[PDB]
Amino acid sequence: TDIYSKVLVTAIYLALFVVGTVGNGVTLFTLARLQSRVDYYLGSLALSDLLILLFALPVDLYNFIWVHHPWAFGDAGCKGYYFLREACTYATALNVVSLSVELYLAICHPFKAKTLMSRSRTKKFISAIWLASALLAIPMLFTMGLQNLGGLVCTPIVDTATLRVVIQLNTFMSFLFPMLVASILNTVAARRLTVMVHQATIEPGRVQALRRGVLVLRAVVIAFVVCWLPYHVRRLMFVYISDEQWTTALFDFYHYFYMLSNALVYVSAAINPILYNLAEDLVEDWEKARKLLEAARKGQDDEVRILLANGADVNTADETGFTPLHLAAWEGHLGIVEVLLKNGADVNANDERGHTPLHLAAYTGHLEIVEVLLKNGAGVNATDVIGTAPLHLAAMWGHLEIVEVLLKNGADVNAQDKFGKTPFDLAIDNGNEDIAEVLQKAATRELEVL
Ligand SMILES: COc1cccc(OC)c1-c1cc(C(=O)N[C@@H](CC(C)C)C(=O)O)nn1-c1ccnc2cc(Cl)ccc12
Repeated sequence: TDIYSKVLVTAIYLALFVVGTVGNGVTLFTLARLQSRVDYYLGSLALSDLLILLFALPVDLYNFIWVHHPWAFGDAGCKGYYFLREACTYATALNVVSLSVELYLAICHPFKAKTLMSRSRTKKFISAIWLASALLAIPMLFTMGLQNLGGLVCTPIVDTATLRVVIQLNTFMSFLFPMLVASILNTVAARRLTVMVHQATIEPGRVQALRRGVLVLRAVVIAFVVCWLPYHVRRLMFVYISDEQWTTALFDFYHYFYMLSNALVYVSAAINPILYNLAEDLVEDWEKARKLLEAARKGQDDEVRILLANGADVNTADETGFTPLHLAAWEGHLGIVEVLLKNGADVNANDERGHTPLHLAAYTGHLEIVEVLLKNGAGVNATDVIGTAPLHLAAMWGHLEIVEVLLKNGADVNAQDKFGKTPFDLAIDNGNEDIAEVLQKAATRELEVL
């Protein structure tokens, strides 16, 4: 009797329909063309959420919101509707949990993630989820059916006791237990993730990727719970409210509660593509980073420029804490080092061992890179865990030209390490007598000031 309510809902239903159908459609079309196991889950969700908007929404809108009396889809359409709706609630829920499980494993079992996780395994698993959802939905073919009360309505055809149990079961199996598992695992994953963040002078890329996964998956569960709790609460209310005590106050309440509860289920399907965006955006950033470290190590000068331009993180590191700049200098790719520092690479970055790019540049003995790094404000007197300054390494491996370069930029010749050895001492040890003379005079000059 409140027509505005129905009209307002129609607008929102159509809005969620037209966009949500197109959104999930495009997501499936896009995916059709290592971590391609993510895509399978996002494809699984897209499919489940598409089917709800395409088949469930329009039937719901027509024969539950507007036209109450005559059921326009017959006995098959009645049974099918409730089957395909329940199948898709299960699939979506089970997929969302599988997602939080895969993240949890990736975080809390890195060793297992490498071995256990495989494309073939995921394909077989997703097939089981859909099949599990389909089997658990069969009861809806027998529990729901047409009744005449012209007066043809898609109402339960079993006794309330039976109906209360099948739905009570579905609510546990396709929400409560799923969300329980998910929420817990995500919290355990969040607790475990903060351990690995505490290890940080490294800043690993894989950690940063997982860090984001937790944030995305936190949103997915909070989003799923708020969207699906009202729906499940209403269906539980309906089974226990099946007595003919329907006061006009209860009618009014349920009328709006039905509209709102179902609208949020369609919202949950219409936001599904946003998750795809958040996932692909996260995975692409992770992929760009790996490629940047690979290209920097490899020396693919052309690739580096591309990656940086598209938005690859210049200050990424591997498990050990080596940034692309670190590797570029180590492999002696002057052209790359110049590009990285141009795009804003951290000149004073350290690995686990405490080695700045300048350490590795001195070790190898690439004069041109050293001069570049120092121009960009490198730490001349930067020491590692052993206590080795770059001059120590330059002197030890006999790079007299680098030794002169460093001292020019204000290198401390008097610096010592854990073994107490100065660069001059390391030159004498290694037998770089020519370099030692340069350091010998350097120390004597400083004494003259005092
Ligand atoms: C058009 O719907 C009916 C027509 C005649 C009799 C009816 O109830 C016996 C129903 C019916 C069914 C439902 C309902 O919520 N059904 C559940 C069934 C499940 C518990 C299995 C669902 O689809 O989630 N709700 N529901 C409704 C009853 C009364 N007012 C309603 C107002 C609206 Cl806007 C929607 C459904 C209503």
